[PDB]
Amino acid sequence: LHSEIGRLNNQSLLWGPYRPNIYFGTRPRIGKSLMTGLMWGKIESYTDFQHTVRYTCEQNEGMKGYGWDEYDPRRGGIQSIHDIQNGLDITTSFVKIPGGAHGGSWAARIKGTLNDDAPKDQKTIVVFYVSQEGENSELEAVPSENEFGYEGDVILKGRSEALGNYKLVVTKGKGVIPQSDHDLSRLRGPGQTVVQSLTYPDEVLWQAKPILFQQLKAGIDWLVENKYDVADPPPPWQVYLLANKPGSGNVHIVQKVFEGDFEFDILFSSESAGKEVTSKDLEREVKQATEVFGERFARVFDLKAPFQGDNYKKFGKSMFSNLIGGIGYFYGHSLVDRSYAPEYDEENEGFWEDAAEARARHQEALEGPYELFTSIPSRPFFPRGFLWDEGFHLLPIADWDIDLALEIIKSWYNLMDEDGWIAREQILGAEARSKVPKEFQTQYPHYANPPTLFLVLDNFVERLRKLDETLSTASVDNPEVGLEYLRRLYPLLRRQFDWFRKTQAGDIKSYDREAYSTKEAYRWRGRTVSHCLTSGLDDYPRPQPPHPGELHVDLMSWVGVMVKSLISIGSLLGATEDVEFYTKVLDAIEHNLDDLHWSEKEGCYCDATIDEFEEHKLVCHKGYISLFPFLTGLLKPDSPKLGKLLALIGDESELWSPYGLRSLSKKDEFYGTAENYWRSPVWININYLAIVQLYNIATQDGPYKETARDLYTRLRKNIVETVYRNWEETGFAWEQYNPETGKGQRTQHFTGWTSLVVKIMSGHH
Ligand SMILES: Cc1cc(NCc2cccc(CN3C[C@H](O)[C@@H](O)[C@H](O)[C@H]3CO)c2)cc(-c2ncccn2)c1
Repeated sequence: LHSEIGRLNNQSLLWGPYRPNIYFGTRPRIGKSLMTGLMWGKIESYTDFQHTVRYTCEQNEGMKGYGWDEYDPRRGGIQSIHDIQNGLDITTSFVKIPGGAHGGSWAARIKGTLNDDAPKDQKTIVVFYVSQEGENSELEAVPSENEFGYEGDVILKGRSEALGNYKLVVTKGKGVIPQSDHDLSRLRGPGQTVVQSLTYPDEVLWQAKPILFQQLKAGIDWLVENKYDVADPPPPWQVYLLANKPGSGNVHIVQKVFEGDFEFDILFSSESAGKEVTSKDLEREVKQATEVFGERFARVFDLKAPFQGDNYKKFGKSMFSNLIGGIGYFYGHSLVDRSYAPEYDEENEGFWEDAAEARARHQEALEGPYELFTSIPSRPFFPRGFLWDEGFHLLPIADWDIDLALEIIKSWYNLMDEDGWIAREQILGAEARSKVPKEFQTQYPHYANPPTLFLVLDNFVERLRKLDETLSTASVDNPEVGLEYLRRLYPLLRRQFDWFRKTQAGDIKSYDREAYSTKEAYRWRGRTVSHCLTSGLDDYPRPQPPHPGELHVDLMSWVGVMVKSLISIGSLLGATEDVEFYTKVLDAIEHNLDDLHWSEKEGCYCDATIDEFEEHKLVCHKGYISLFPFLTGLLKPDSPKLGKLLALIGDESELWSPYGLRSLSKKDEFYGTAENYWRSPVWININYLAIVQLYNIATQDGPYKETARDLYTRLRKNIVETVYRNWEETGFAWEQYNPETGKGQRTQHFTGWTSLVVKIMSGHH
C-alpha cells in the first residue's frame, strides 16, 4: 500500500508551473524534459522591446506586483501580474487534468488587459517558448496552411520516454492583430502568428531570452541586407515579428503581436489519456479548482478572532497561495568544495583567516546532477531551496497537504551525502547559477543550518499518533503508510544528528569548563568577524573575536529539537537502544544549557566564549538568541528560567515593540548598527516560534499560564496586524518589519516564512 500511495502521489504531482524563477512557465518533475515559458512586452519604437520584454521575475518601480491568487500543485491555480512599464494586467490560469500513464494533461489561459494609462492601440508582443531536453525525444510544429504563418491554432506534436506521445497547442486566441501595409508584407505577410523551430545543444535551452533575441537580430540583419531602410522602414512591430519557419527541433518559439487586449490558451494533451484537452475543458476545470480551493481553505485555515473578517481571509489566501505557489522543481549540478581542507576545522585562534586562505585555493568543482522539489523564500530575489527556511515554509503547507510536505522533506533528505551533510543553499544547474554571483555559489561540507525540517516532522508525528483530497492525507489516514515513511527517513535523520555532533562540536574538556556533561557543547562553524551565516541569524552579535572556544546557545537548542524528534520517531519504530541513547543526550543538554549558557546576572541564556585568560565567559546580547531554549520548546512550564524569559519577552524597553519582538534589544550596544539585519528588526519566523510556545504555556496549568495567555494574545495580534497592514498598503509580504515605524523593509515577495501569518491567524496549536 505504501508503494501504491507513492505511485499515485508521483502521478498527481508530476506536472506544475514549477518554474517560480520566471513569471509563468511549466515543467514536469523530470530533469531533462519538456519546459515552457511566457514572455511579453510592449513595442513603441525600434529599440524598446529589448528593454520592456519580461521573462524572469524581478521587483522594481516598473512592476506594481504579482503573485498567485489561488494555488494547489495537484490542481493548478490563477496568478495575477500588474505590469506598470508595459501597461498591462495579466492573468495566467493553469489547470491539471488527470489521466493516462504519464502524469496527466494540463492547460493554461493567458489573458492581458491594458490598464487605464496605456495607449488604447498599444502593440504587445507575446511569445510562448517551448524547449525539450533528451537524446531520443522529438517535437515538431505542424506547418500552417497559410503562406506566412498561422491564421488559427499552432499544434506541436512530440514524444519522449518520460511523457510518451503528446500534443501541445497554442490557440489562435482573441484580440486585434495589427496589419502592415508595408512592402515587406509581400515577403513576411501583413501580420500573423509565427513559429520558429530550432535546435541548440540541450544544456543551453533554458537561455530563452538570448535565444529569442538572436532570432530577432537575424530578422533585422535580413531587413538591412534586403534594402529595408530608414528611408521607408516597416513598423517596429513588424521589424520584430520573426519570419515563420516551423519544423522539428528542440526549441519552438511561438510569437503573436496584439493591439489592445488579448487572450490565448495552451493545451497540453497526454496521448495515453485518450481524448485531447479543449478550451471548454480548461474553463470547466479552472472553475472547479477555485471551488475546491475555497472549501479546503475554510476548513484548513479557519481564521480566529479578531481575524475572522473577509479582509483577513483574502489576506490569508494571498499569503498562503504565494507560499505554496512558490514550489519549484530544480535539476542539475551544484558547486561544492570537497577539499576538506584542515583550515576548515577552525581549531585555532584567528581561524577565519586560515579558512579564507583555503577558500582561495578554489578547489570547488561541479558535482551531481541533483534534483530538488521545494518551496522557496522569494521568486524575484531567492528562487531556490534554503535548508532552514524550508522547515518554516512547510508548516502551513503540511496543514494544507501533508503528503505534499512529506514529498518535499523526502526530496531534501535525498540530497544528503554519505557523511550526513545537506548544503544549506541548493543552486542546481546553469539556470539556477545564472542568478547568483560566482563568489556566492560554492557550498562547504562543514557549514550547517538550523534543522527546522524536524519541526514539520514533529507535527506529522502528532497527527500520525492522534481522489486529490484522499492523496493529500493518505500518509496520516493510513498509519502503516506514514510509518513506512518514517522507517525509510529515520536513518537519514540519525545520520544528520550524528553529523551535527561530529562537525559542530564545541570544546568543554580543553578549558576550565565545569558542566554536568563533558560531551554536550556546540559551536557553529563558518563564522567571520562580523557574521555567523550558518546559524541563519546573519549579523546577530556573537562573542568578539570569534574563537575556537565559542559555544552557541541556539545551536545547542537545535540539537535538543533533533533529539526530541528522534525519541518520538525511534519509539514508533521500536528502536529501543537508539531511544536510550537519545534519552541520555537530552538529559545532558537540559543540564548543560544551564551550566554553560544560563546567566543569573542577566536573567537569560547567552553564547559563551573563552577569555584572554583562558577562562569561560558568558557574552550576553539580549535578543532572539537569549530566548532560544524557550523558542525550541526545551523549558518546563514551571521553570523559573522560563518566568524570567517571559519578563524579557514582554519588556517594551528590551524586545517588545508594538509590531512584534525585536531581533535585538534596544538596550544592546549593537542595536541598529552596521547592516542591521538581525540587530533590531522584527522577523516573522522567530516571532512564530515565540507565539506557538506562548500558546503552549497558555493552555496548560502552571505559574505562568496567565502571563503567557496575555503575551500570546497581544503578540499574535501585533504580528498579524503588522503583516496585514503592510500587505494592504503595498501588496507585498516583506522579509522583515521595522519596530519603530511598523514598515516592511528589506526584500518584497518574501513568501517565504512571512507567510507563517496564515497559521498564526488560524491558531489552535
Ligand atoms: C549576492 C547577494 C548576497 C546576499 N547575502 C545575504 C542573503 C543571501 C541569500 C539569501 C538571503 C535571505 N535570507 C537571509 C536570512 O538571514 C537567512 O536566515 C535566510 O535563510 C536567507 C533565505 O531566506 C540573504 C544578498 C543578496 C540580495 N539580493 C537581492 C536583494 C537583496 N539581497 C545578494
